[PDB]
Amino acid sequence: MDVIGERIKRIKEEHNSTWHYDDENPYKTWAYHGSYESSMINGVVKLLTKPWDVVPMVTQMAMTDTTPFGQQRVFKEKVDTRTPRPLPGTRKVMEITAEWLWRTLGRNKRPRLCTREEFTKKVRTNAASAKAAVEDEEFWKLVDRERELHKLGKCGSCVAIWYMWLGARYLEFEALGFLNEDHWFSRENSYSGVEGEGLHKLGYILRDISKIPGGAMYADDTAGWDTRITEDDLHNEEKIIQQMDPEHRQLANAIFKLTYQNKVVKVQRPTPTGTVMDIISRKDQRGSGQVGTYGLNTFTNMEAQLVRQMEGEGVLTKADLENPHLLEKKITQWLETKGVERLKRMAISGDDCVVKPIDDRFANALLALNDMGKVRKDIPQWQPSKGWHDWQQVPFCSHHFHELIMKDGRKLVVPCRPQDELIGRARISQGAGWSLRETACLGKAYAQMWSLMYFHRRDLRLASNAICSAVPVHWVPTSRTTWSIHAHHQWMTTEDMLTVWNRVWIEENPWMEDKTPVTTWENVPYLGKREDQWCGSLIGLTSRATWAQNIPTAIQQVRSLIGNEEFLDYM
Ligand SMILES: [Zn+2]
Ligand SMILES: [Zn+2]
Repeated sequence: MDVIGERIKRIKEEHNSTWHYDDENPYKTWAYHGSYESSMINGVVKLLTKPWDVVPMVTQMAMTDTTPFGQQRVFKEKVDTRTPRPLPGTRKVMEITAEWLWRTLGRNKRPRLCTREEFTKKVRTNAASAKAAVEDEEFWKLVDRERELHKLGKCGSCVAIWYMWLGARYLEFEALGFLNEDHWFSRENSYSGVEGEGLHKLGYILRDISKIPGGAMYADDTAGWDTRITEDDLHNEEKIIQQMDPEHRQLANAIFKLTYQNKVVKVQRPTPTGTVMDIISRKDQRGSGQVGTYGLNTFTNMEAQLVRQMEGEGVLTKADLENPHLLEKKITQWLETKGVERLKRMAISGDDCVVKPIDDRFANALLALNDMGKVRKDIPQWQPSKGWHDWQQVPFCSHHFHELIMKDGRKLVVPCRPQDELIGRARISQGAGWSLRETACLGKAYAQMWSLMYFHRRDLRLASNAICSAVPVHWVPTSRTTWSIHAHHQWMTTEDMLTVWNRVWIEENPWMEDKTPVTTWENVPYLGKREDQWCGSLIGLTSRATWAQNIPTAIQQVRSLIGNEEFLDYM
């Protein structure tokens, strides 16, 4: 590759004091040119969740393997592998579907550049430490310089000096940020997308899909989705440039060509001498850390599922996939007549998908899915997918969903996951060197999230009150509970939680017809005991009963360690 030398010659330039090329490199498809050369437990939450001191899943999450072994062997194992090129017929159909999809996605919207001001706003609020750069003119000078490089068809630093990484990310956000900021994959615009809907809506969306007449609901994982993105996928995602103004088109074509279709990655290797870092390149796959990775994964997944549905419906044959002169017409006619309707049968979030086809031939439509490189996880290539007849069974975005019948007769659809995962996560604190205060506040953060998202789990509501009772009323929850793009962080507030519960689940809930306020937590429903239990609850156990009865004691213990602040009783 010619158009790659600049970044190869730059890291060579600074790191010449240790530079060489190793003959013992574990890179068999990642082309190689050279190489050079801590997270505690939340004490508050733990104290109030004693019965979970034992639980294996809880213990497992309280273990972090990040530095010495856990990313040198993990982020390297099944990544340096190839994907066979899709057949020519497959390639044609994909190309038509991508053309049609971009056109559809852009029917009401025009692509535009995002701005320094927009990027500043987002960095300040924490979204999707780096502040120093953002209030620094020099940073924007470096940004401007690399932009002039991109404009000329060249790339310098898109791989303190932390300014280059962020710089790269901004330019990316500048050329492709519109996909998120202008909501291209919101349900209203994308039909299959759920971007910006929020976790508290995902269940309602699944239930609406369940009402569409058809076969079962399918939700196959892809084994390492990002590793499965082909050169062909990348070229189809690029078709979005056609809709851009000349000035935007340049900057975008730069991003795709230089950082998507021709990447330069830095990664460490355990060379038995010292801590070394390798520099490698590849024409395909996806790098997670990129702004707009989500947009393009949602896009390619949407396309992929449309192709599977097409095969399911008999539009695509093995013969069609092999045909280097496959005719466009039947795909075009399928897309133009049935395209949108088939998108309405789907919920897609990056590599997460749920699909409800018109019948169950879909279960066996595997030719194209396999040939496209999107091989399902933990299943023989050619075994039909398991479908679910109950939408409540369907996994999506680490959750499943339940319908609840409130005492007043109304219904809620609520997010849920095995309780140990919830408690295990709350019991962890990201990073060492925290005071009790910052620790108490992260707990409250989790506690209030549980009262808005998982209030229907008996144990988590009790733990929730316990935490809120032990932490001063006026202390503001800080630091996030999750990085999920589906989280709207309504729990990050000193506003009383039943007021917020009412805003989220009654007032602003478009699926709630009757707007009558809930005046007490006693009218906020639980999962049935039975379901609560199958989802991990400890209700019924005596250790849980003891903890419940003896919770006031531990609350007081936490209280006297915090000091003579203002407390409220939530039990
Ligand atoms: Zn660059
Ligand atoms: Zn559940």
